[PDB]
Amino acid sequence: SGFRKMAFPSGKVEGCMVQVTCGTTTLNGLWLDDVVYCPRHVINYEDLLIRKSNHNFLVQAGNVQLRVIGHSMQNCVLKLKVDTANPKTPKYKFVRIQPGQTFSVLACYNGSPSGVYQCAMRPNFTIKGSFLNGSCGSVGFNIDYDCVSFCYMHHMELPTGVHAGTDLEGNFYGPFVDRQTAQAAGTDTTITVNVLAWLYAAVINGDRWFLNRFTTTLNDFNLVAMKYNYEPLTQDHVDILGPLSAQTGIAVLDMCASLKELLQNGMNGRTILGSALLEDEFTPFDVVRQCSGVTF
Amino acid sequence: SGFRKMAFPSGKVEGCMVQVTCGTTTLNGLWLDDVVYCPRHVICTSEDMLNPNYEDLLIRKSNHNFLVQAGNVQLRVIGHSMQNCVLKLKVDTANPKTPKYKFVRIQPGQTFSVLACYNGSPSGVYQCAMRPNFTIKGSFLNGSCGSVGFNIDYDCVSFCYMHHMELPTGVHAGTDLEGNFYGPFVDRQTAQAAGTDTTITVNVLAWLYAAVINGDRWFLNRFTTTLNDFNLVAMKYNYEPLTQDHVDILGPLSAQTGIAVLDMCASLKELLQNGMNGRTILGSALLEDEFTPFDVVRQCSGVTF
Ligand SMILES: O=C(CN1Cc2ccc(Cl)cc2[C@H](C(=O)Nc2cncc3ccccc23)C1)NC1CC1
Ligand SMILES: [Cl-]
Repeated sequence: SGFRKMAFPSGKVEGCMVQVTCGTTTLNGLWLDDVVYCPRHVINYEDLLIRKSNHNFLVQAGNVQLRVIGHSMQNCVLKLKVDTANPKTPKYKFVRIQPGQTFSVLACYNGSPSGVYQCAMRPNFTIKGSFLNGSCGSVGFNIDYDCVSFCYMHHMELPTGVHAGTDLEGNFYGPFVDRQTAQAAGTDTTITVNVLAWLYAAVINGDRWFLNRFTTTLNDFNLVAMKYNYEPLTQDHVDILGPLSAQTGIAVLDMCASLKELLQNGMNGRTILGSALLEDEFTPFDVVRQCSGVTF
Repeated sequence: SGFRKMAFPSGKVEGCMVQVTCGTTTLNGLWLDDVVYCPRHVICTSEDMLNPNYEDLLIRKSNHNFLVQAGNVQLRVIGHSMQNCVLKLKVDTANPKTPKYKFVRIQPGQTFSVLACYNGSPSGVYQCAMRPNFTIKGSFLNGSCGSVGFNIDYDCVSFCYMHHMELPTGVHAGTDLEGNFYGPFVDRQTAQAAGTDTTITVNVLAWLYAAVINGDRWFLNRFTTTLNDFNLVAMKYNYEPLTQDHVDILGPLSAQTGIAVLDMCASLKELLQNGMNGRTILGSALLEDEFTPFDVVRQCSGVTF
């Protein structure tokens, strides 16, 4: 029993965190094999980079100084070729995630991991994270068996306190650029498929007060959801919720009729899984993994 | 900016997780140096759980009855002893990944990270607090027994909890690493229930100071309160009594924001009376109590917004 926001074990990622210093700027880097990946703002980026030599970049892995032997740029990410391969390099892939997908964040300062937390890529491409100055280069990841899938690298904080960053190939999530300008996060929406998954997790944990005898159509549900700034629910979302629907005996459009009633009437002093708000940072797969016991 | 429930990086603890099998039971163990620590109920059948005599069950076992697995490698048990509700298995190999560590017993209200495991394999990490009723609201399934709670302040791992059982309400009970249970619980399948839980007042206050640090003051008022009057109101909402120690502990956060502890206590009184009226505090519609004054100072900036 119990339902917590759970992050993946961070150990395989801790063994890759390094400190990168270029002049007066100090941020975090990801050391995989003989390459260190970090935000390019550590340094017209081609004009700034052409003026630098390998020794201008100071890379620290624990107490050991790594020697930079080459450097190149890929989108908004700087790739520093080092003389030593990381002996703690795990099996890994670079993956780009979609909004609504969740991931673990290992928050670092001066190449030292300080905390781990779980979060989701919002529909507006921002992440509601917890980062202070020096956190740049902290990474987001998922684990599938023994393989680490790197999906995010922190670049900046927006004026509303939310965060923006890139995939590990330097491509930003959202319409953001890596520089000081007037940029704001778009209006956010609720990840509907995630709220439904969390309602199924509540039923699995013995919370059924919100269930009713009604069912609805996908069209009618989307007309109501659009009015409460909820993401449209697609047929793919309904298919993805199939296993949870079969496990609890509550059809997806049966659970949508419960969500519609919670949206129009509220919770009325009651909570779901200890929460007074409808939770959207647990995907269908997270619910199945936390209520099954998948290990790494 | 931002305020998340943050767990400590789990790597130092992952390198200590092993699988312990005794007969038909399989649970998790903590391998530190040449000793593997695990719940003593690993020597029990489901039948034994009603009235188990652990001394009688243990005297009938030999070293080769305990199977310990560290990854793909089988560890050989060379000794065994019981310390309260934990079984200590002496192994022939010291753990090369043993970090710097201490065994610490925590008090209710204290927080810690939990590395949830099954078959000696870590599957997830989360942050939680020791409730005033000595239970933990965790997320554990069958096979999680032996999963551990810890803090990693500086480079040292402080082990404070080992999971032993789930109570009928879905909450969890366990011991410190010396086998002493937190709360009036026994590793016996007995009619035992968690006492009425209360809100950790000093933690809610700390979290209200964290909201003021991150720029939110809508909940503040012009009133103050005596400590006694605050506790008379707090007891009516099932909040833990706030002691003079709690007020002293909140000293640095009070000095950083310019809001006296008893003035923040007055805001808490008013929040309990009125609710949030459609507003949230740090993205929450409920008053949060699983962040200590020490966690707030650790996570939040030193400069107030
Ligand atoms: O199904 C049982 C059998 N349990 C009896 C029992 C009695 C005393 C002691 Cl110390 C341990 C135990 C085990 C125990 O409580 N294990 C577990 C731990 N953590 C989370 C769980 C989640 C689901 C199932 C078992 C869990 C086995 N009871 C549980 C109340 C559902
Ligand atoms: Cl303590």
